[PDB]
Amino acid sequence: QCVKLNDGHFMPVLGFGTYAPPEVPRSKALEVTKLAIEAGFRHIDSAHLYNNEEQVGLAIRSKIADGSVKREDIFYTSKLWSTFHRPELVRPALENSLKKAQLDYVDLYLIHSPMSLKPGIFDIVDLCTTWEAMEKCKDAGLAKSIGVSNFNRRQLEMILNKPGLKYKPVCNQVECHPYFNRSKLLDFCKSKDIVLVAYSALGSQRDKRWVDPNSPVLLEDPVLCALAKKHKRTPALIALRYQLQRGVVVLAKSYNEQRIRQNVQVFEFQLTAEDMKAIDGLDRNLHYFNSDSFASHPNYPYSDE
Ligand SMILES: NC(=O)c1ccc[n+]([C@@H]2O[C@H](COP(=O)([O-])OP(=O)(O)OC[C@H]3O[C@@H](n4cnc5c(N)ncnc54)[C@H](OP(=O)(O)O)[C@@H]3O)[C@@H](O)[C@H]2O)c1
Ligand SMILES: O=C(O)[C@@H]1CCCN(S(=O)(=O)c2ccc3ccccc3c2)C1
Repeated sequence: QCVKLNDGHFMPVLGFGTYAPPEVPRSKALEVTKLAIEAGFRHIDSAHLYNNEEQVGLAIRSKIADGSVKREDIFYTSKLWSTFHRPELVRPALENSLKKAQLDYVDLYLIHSPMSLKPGIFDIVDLCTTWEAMEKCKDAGLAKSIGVSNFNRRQLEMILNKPGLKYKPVCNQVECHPYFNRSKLLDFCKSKDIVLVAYSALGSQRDKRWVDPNSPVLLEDPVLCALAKKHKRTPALIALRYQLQRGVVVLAKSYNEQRIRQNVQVFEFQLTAEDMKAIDGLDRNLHYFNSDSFASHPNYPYSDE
């Protein structure tokens, strides 16, 4: 189960999310990534931010070297950090991510966020010049596909309307779940053959640096719980399955053996139209990442409602 991107490459519709907070040792990323691939995840999501590209690359290479998968059955993503928006900085950051991971190429490179930062407080950078630079990475074969993350609709339109555009973004990876379902943005992405990829699809890690602990816990929601009991699955599985039936590619982070295996069960059952409607009724503009440290950035994405 893959979707065709708008540049003719294929992305598997379920991905493994690799971020863990700095309190978790680096070494854990190697082990869970292996477990992920072993349970059947073929889409692995990382970034320069995560400080785990070496372990995620090792895990991938190890599962190739033990014969379980070829390179080409793995879809590996990484992301350009926000200090590296000036265009001359883009290929070197990708080359850097490739060497940490000890791979020849990434299946996908994303701009991690539109909120540019001084290299190395906010920066002002024409993100069309960043994008041109992402295109040259694809033309060089350093990334199979290129995309954006944390763009709102108007920020997407800016790239799509660029003079001399060579490659549209293949996807926009944004926060997306039953409390913040992004359906207007999803409709716009669909009208342009851009894949929406959902992060914090299970309600996020609730890290105190960015998430108010008073916020409702997505996986305690009573409608997801009732649906879980109706289907004899789990609330995580319902949140995951909702995204696939809306045409959304979904990430799922877990560092626990049993949850990793449970999550691939999303392929084994269906929700009804009435189920999908009950879930669409939970939407309440709740973006779990909600911090003073970005909220007044000039290109804050949630300034467009
Ligand atoms: N582009 C961006 O700016 C951005 C932002 C956020 C995240 N991401 C990407 O998205 C990935 C996923 O999002 P996320 O990190 O926010 O976490 P998430 O996918 O919402 O997961 C939330 C928590 O759910 C738990 N979980 C997973 N499966 C479960 C299950 N079956 N039952 C109950 N708990 C379960 C995990 O805890 P356990 O580990 O204990 O199982 C995890 O800490 C990230 O790791 C990263 O790759 C990108
Ligand atoms: O990609 C991930 O998993 C990271 C998790 C923790 C930090 N973030 S991040 O790039 O600093 C970040 C922080 C705050 C944000 C607020 C609104 C939207 C995106 C954000 C990304 C991404």
